[PDB]
Amino acid sequence: SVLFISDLNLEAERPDITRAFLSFLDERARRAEALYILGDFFEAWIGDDGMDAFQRSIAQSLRQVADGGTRIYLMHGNRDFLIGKAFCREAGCTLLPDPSVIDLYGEPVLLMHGDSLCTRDEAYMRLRRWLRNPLTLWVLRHLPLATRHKLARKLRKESDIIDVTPEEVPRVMRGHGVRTLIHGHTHRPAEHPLDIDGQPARRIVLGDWDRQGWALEIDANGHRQAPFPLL
Ligand SMILES: [Mn+2]
Repeated sequence: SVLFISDLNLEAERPDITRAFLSFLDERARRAEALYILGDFFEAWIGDDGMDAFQRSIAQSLRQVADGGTRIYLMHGNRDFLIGKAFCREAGCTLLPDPSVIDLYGEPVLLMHGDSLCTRDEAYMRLRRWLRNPLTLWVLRHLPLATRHKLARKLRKESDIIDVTPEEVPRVMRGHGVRTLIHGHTHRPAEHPLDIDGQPARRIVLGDWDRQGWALEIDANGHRQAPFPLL
């Protein structure tokens, strides 16, 4: 089977989420064929060169699972879009761009964090366009680490989750040639049927781990998303 998770927002001061995640790795990810993490895995990320003990311990826990043979794919979210190849190398995972189309038991399936669909938040979209400009990424990777912390504090202060724009879903799905989309970000776990030019399709939204854990599990026969307690 394959597992999909997102929006864990891992951080040292949330040891309940961490414990839930490491137990999920031991009891479920180890036995799966693949694990996909669709963004906002960490609550924030200043860059791989800023990793602390907590973040390194998470990489080491992923690496145990990858060494066991489970394929781990990590996609950026908006909170942790600076995660780099050095982190992924420690963790044994593959960085997946947003968007990516994967083959899922023979079906092409679109994966995204989801915030790119939330086009009605105009302010959010302006910030996102600045943050992902290649020139901004160039300058950020040339900023000293202490200055990146100063910027992160500034952005945190100068700033509830606006949901996806309905018409964007069929537009992007048709553009990638898929009838199944999986994303996170909106904190509204659900499966949405829809139409694409008269044809049925489906959008699956992953749950966030603030109050309970979540996982979507898929195999050739079916799929299910269900929560589980943090404690
Ligand atoms: Mn997000």
